[PDB]
Amino acid sequence: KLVRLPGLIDVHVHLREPGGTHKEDFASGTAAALAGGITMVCAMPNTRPPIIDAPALALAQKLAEAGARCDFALFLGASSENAGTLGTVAGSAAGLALYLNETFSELRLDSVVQWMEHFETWPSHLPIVAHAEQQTVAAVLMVAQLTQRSVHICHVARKEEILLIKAAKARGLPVTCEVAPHHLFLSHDDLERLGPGKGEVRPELGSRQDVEALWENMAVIDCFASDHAPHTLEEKCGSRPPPGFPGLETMLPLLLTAVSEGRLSLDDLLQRLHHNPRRIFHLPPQEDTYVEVDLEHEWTIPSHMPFSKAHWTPFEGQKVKGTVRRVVLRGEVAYIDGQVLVPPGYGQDVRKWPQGAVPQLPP
Ligand SMILES: [Zn+2]
Repeated sequence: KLVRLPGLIDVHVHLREPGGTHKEDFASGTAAALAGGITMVCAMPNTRPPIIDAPALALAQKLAEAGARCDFALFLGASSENAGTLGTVAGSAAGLALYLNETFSELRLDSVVQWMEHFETWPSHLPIVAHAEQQTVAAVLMVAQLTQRSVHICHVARKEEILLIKAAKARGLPVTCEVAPHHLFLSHDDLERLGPGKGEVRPELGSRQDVEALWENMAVIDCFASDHAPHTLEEKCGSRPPPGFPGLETMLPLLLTAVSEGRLSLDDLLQRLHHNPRRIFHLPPQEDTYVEVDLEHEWTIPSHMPFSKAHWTPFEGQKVKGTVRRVVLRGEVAYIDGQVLVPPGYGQDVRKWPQGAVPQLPP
């Protein structure tokens, strides 16, 4: 017998629209997400143009309302210039994202006092996520303490990063975090097959000592998220290859593979993949939704996946067992074998529903 899960939530996806549409658009990557069992996504702002002001937010909102097959929320991105400007639109976004590593020209921040400015100005009741690596995690965690608010750490990938987040929680601090599936299943010993051109993720894949620390500290991980960062194989193979892994399709397969192996339970999965995203980001229920998946179908991961324009994947040749069966969204039927049945534009900004409104008390 098969099993029906809730509509699952992926809170870190790069969707390339606008300004990278040959890599993926909303329609392409919302489709990749349903063929992987995700019904709500959170879009990062490092598009071109970057989503760093109300006009670019409104532009992304209109492009996404007409192209998203599942539901979605959009991230504002913190810049050197926009601290204190975003108060009008802060509630429409998934939250504010801080790019504290790998300096995009227009998402770069010059100093920690600039990080302070955002933690002050952004309304202390809406989410804040952080692209922080290594000691930067300690640094952003400090600005959170000073400004007496929560912070969400992105793409945790190192033994010291996760250990640092565990000590921050056991001391009671309001910090949450996420782990990407490449850092959970691949390592340095998978880098001879993937080479250097397509082995590009930030943060880089680490050691099996790193991967084992993530699995041993599963109770610190709040959420899984893909870091679905799709490029073409022509781009990753060349001179300046952008880091980032296409993974909205690959994700729920491997996480389901592990559950059969004991590695973690199933309420272990839905807590990281549905309940906590709803919790942390004040996201709402998607009434009359669910995902049927099989739990014995043994397969191998292909050379690429059906729907994502990426047209490759570094999980090529991993034997999994678990497959997306059906996906159905708000009274209608979205995914059934090899094809998707909801059209570009069926999805909606969850922040424009009222139960997606983030609770706030007037102080
Ligand atoms: Zn990312």
